[PDB]
Amino acid sequence: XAXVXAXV
Amino acid sequence: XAXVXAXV
DNA sequence: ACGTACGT
DNA sequence: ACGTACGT
Ligand SMILES: *C(=O)c1cnc2ccccc2n1
Ligand SMILES: *C(=O)c1cnc2ccccc2n1
Ligand SMILES: *C(=O)c1cnc2ccccc2n1
Ligand SMILES: *C(=O)c1cnc2ccccc2n1
Ligand SMILES: [Mn+2]
Ligand SMILES: [Mn+2]
Repeated sequence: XAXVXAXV
Repeated sequence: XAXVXAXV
């Protein structure tokens, strides 16, 4: 759920 | 992510 | 269930 | 002169 590199 | 010239 | 982020 | 960055 976090988006820092994918943002699921 | 390394920073040795840009640091991203 | 998911990888993005640069230049001296 | 090289890899760090999170939870809905
Ligand atoms: C977001 O909160 C989140 C948490 N755990 C994960 C595990 C695997 C893929 C994506 C995920 N996203
Ligand atoms: C994004 O591509 C990405 C990859 N790995 C991680 C590990 C820990 C926190 C955040 C991350 N983000
Ligand atoms: C940092 O770990 C890192 C890794 N690969 C990259 C590629 C392109 C721009 C920035 C990057 N940063
Ligand atoms: C910084 O500007 C920079 C440019 N190219 C590189 C190549 C290899 C290692 C580190 C680098 N840093
Ligand atoms: Mn991963
Ligand atoms: Mn987790």
